[PDB]
Amino acid sequence: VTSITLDLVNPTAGQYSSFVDKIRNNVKDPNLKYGGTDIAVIGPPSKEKFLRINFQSSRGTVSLGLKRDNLYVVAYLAMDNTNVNRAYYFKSEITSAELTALFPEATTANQKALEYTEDYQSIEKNAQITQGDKSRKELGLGIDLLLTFMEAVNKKARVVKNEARFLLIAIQMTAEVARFRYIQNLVTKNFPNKFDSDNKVIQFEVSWRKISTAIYGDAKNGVFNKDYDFGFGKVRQVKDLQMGLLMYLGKPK
Repeated sequence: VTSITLDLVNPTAGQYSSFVDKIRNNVKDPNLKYGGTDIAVIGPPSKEKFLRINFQSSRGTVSLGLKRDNLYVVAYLAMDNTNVNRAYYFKSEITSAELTALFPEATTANQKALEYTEDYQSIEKNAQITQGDKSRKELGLGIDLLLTFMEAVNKKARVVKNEARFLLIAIQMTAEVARFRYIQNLVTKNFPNKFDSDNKVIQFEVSWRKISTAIYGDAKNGVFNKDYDFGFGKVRQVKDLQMGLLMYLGKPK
């Protein structure tokens, strides 16, 4: 499995941007281009199904698995308070068998199928967010927040609220920032601090598929045949979406 490490011991904005580009560069097919734009497109499915992301602090490493065909989250690996490596996985994304190739460190009996699903709503319910709209939006984003949430699972007893909070941040700070340069630029502008998320972040995240199919089938030379609205205003130029990666939709036109 390919692994990409983010070092969180005094990171720089340039190192985080290079890390995001390594994700994009691993999954994209450089031969595909949709709607006459140059946005990177994820390639077709292959036998190399998973990508391993390592978050390294000075206290240890916590790893996250993502699918290479769509960047969905699949599992995470962390040591518990007795220093045993444990892997936690979403059954609809990966099997116990394939999980031993993704995280060879965890044996079969140290694998645990998660009890909730990987959609944001279900992780958010398990994160027990009591403020505002009760979604991930209220937790914010930022390198320092990823580090604090990572440390709450690293060599600690499993606690569903900490785990779910970690997942919400880790997924957004890897797969969503790879897809959406608006979100990447927010992290970069506020580096390394924790900062508020906004509705535009949430709107991009739920519209990846509508954005990708509109560029593929309803755009010519980077301009949409009609106005689109994903909740943050009417858009006609594809470059206002600041896209980092589109979903794979096959061969262009």
